[PDB]
Amino acid sequence: VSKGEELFTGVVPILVELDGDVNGHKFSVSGEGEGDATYGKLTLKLICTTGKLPVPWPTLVTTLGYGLQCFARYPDHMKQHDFFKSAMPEGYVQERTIFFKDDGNYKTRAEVKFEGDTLVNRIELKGIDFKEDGNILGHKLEYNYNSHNVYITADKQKNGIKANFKIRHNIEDGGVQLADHYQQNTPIGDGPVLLPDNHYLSYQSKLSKDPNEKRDHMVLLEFVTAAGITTPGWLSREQVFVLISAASVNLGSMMCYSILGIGMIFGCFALFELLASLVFGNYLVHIGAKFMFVAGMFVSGGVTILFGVLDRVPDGPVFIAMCFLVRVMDAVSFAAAMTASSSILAKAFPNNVATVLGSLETFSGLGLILGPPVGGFLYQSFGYEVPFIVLGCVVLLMVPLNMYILPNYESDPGEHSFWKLIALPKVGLIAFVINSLSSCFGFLDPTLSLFVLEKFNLPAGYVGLVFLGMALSYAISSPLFGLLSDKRPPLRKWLLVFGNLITAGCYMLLGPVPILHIKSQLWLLVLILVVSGLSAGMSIIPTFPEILSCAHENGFEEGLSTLGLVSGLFSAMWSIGAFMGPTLGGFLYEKIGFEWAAAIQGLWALISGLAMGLFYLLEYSQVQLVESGGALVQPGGSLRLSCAASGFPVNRYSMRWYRQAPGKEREWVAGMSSAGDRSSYEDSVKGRFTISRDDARNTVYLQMNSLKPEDTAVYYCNVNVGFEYWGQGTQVTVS
Repeated sequence: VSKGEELFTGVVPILVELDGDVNGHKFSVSGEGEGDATYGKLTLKLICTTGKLPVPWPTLVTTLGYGLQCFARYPDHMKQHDFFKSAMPEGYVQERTIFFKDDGNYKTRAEVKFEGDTLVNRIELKGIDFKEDGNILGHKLEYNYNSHNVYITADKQKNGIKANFKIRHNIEDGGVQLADHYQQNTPIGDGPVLLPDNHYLSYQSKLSKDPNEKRDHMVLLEFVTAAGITTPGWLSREQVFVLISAASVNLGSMMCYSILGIGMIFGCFALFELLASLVFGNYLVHIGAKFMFVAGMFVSGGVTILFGVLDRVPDGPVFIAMCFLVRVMDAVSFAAAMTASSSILAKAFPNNVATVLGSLETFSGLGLILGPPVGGFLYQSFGYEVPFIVLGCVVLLMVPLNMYILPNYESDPGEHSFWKLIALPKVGLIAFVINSLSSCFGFLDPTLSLFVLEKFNLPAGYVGLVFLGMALSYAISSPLFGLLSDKRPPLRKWLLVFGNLITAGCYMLLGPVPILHIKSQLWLLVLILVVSGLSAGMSIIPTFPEILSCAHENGFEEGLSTLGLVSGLFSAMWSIGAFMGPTLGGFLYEKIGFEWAAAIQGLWALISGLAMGLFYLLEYSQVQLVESGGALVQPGGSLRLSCAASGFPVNRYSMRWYRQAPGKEREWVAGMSSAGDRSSYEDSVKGRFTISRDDARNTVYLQMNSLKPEDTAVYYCNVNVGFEYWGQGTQVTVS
């Protein structure tokens, strides 16, 4: 890792210029765009100035957009195999030979270098031996480009790298055109360059037309990732430092909450907890996540030190000015700590999101089980003021160690507001889920001790024990359901919608309803409490990656600002639930007992769960393609394969059928256009294969007869609606 990565953290403007001729016809292209190399996202607007440009727009893309190799996202183990960022304080030179099957070739020479802040790619193009009625010069290619893999090897004699890749251009009749790209990259200066090992880059592209351009134009969007080299399988110092910091803050805050665990005060706590969470999660990058984290721990230590001074303060005008201020600073410190820790922990682990928060809640359960014992151990020994000041000493002394260990993540300020994120329906229904669960919990806290002591004559140690058992069940069930949420994202939603329903079931049999006619017994109470903790811990974990993936789907820019907004919403809905729960729960208690109030809370949970079920069975549209028809037949047989696809109209889009023999690569076999009048096949499948469509069933059929034993292969189904979606594949063996 040289200095050249330093320029590429952030958004870079891009100027691209092309001066080319194809068979004597000349064209010139100028373009401007922006690019990000931390995530690897590229956006270019390209305009032709000469006139009607002869060659199609996709076949220029790899000349124009792929030349910005230096905005690739290299993961953490790959950074010692980076060449494009290594030789770019000064630039590089890219030569490329592009062979078209049954046609001519492109020869391109490009120079990529910084001018000031901007990045300039100056490209020269030459084309040889194109048919005037062919695929390229006949404008037969489709405005559609798909995903590919670029293979890079080193070349130590020229101090540069070589690259090979192969590209399929979709043709409107149904065919594909295979372009073989051979690429040579050479640094300009004689500085220290970083020679890499063998690795491949995945390229996902999307072409668009701007709605308000009258000249020739193209909008090119690109996602680039790097892979190929195996991993040790463990964590770098960034992730381990974030884990130690999160464990320390959770253990310290649960010590502070546990060892020391009016109406206007209780209102103002949650009231302004909501407001502080909103303002602090909205303006995350303006203050700083590191500064918010250390300031939150410092202010929480100040609260737990100055908490203990209230016994020395007489009641009067000084008492209200101290207690109001301590309550307000407790609320702001909790909001800041929770928001900053969630943002940093989500940023450090981008893929393993739910698992690490589940492990953090396990550390919270450990805090809960080891708070009151050492609290009583110090209380019986020294008194009531010494444990407070020694815990304040621990929380203050963790801060100077925390300053060096936490990393700095600096990002650009956000542009989308909070009203952009809150104005979605799935966000609102998941918010109602969180609000109902937090209200369940707020009602369940104060009433249970009175109810158990009133019906079964049992002291407060037992209700403390069942609260501890509920939170211990939540601490066990949180990491497992977080792990299952991460490994299978499509089962996230049914891990949520069912779970609240199970919670509703626990609020039916918590107090045995007189409609139900079940005899009261306290083992039923403790069993329903453990099952309720399990269902609540199962529900509370998948809400964070679901809202994060929804915001990433609906155009929120990747960075700390999106995580800050999701964390702020999460804490906001927790605060609204914890405010609305105890108030109406106590009111319905003093009206009509605990027994019907538990049923009312279960009814809110039931309504929220059925709303989730109705929404998730009335919105689902994902483009997946299922394949069927694998069998075995002696040579001479016949067979019919089926590709069933949702999420798009099949009659409006083209369809293709591909074939991978074991040991060989993928080859095109069949293609069907949109109008359904034309089809195209390969030479070895011509006349003995048919492609067909039943658009009422949304199914694409391929019939084969006279099967030679050269067709033993896995068959794939190909559609592209902006990104290509590959099928599942069927194995056909002809022995």
